[PDB]
Amino acid sequence: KSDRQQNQTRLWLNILRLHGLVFGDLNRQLLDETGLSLAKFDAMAQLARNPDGLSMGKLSGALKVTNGNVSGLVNRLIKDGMVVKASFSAKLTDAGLTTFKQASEAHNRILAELLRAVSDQDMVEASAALRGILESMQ
Amino acid sequence: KSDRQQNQTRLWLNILRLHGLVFGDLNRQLLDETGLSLAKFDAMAQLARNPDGLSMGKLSGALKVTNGNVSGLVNRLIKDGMVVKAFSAKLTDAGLTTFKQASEAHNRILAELLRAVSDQDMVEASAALRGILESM
Repeated sequence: KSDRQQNQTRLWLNILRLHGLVFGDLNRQLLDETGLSLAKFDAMAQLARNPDGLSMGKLSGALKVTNGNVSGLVNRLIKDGMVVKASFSAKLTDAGLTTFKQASEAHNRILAELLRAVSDQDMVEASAALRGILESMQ
Repeated sequence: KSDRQQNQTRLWLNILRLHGLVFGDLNRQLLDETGLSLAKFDAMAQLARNPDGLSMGKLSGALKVTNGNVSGLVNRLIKDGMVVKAFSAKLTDAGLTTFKQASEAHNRILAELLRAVSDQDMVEASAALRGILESM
């Protein structure tokens, strides 16, 4: 293995470690506090940003967590009374938007708590490097 | 709102985004070349490291791919003949031959996804990510 292959192995394993450590706890705590999944919270965030409504494809395209069988994810949200159901454009119910703001508060508190020992410098440097990686992947 | 809160959001969205960009394609391609998914490959890696096997709790705690179902995963690997019940699981001779071929494929496919990415960006991300992980 070259420096480069070793660099790549290491990087991806690190992303997977941080991703897993944050996701499992964020998800389990968001559920306990709010009864919302991270996958659910994620979908609602795209819709709260877009109050004119989003189609299944554009919603799917905007998700930060991959899938949820997107329509099956939307189906759970409709049954929960978060997304309106009277091709489909998805909008938060009035109560979905109230829940979203409370859940948004909870989400950022939980994340802050998970990262509470993490230094600003490490976060700024990880982020500037990951943005560089992303940019060059186009 | 605060600077620190923005940096945490920015970091987490970046992690999600790079994981999303890599995961789909690496999984899809690894499947077509080897018959293995990332989740399967990841479990076999932990087992590769521990030749006598691992309990379900230890395996679960060692998986780097976020799992909702370690028994179901192990069970699929047992139907494949990759893993045997040693409850606790063990890599087979076939599982170890497959895992070795499958690493080459995995590494080459990851290399292709990351083909435009500079060594410097990778070195600095990984150093910062280790800092973060140790802190936690």
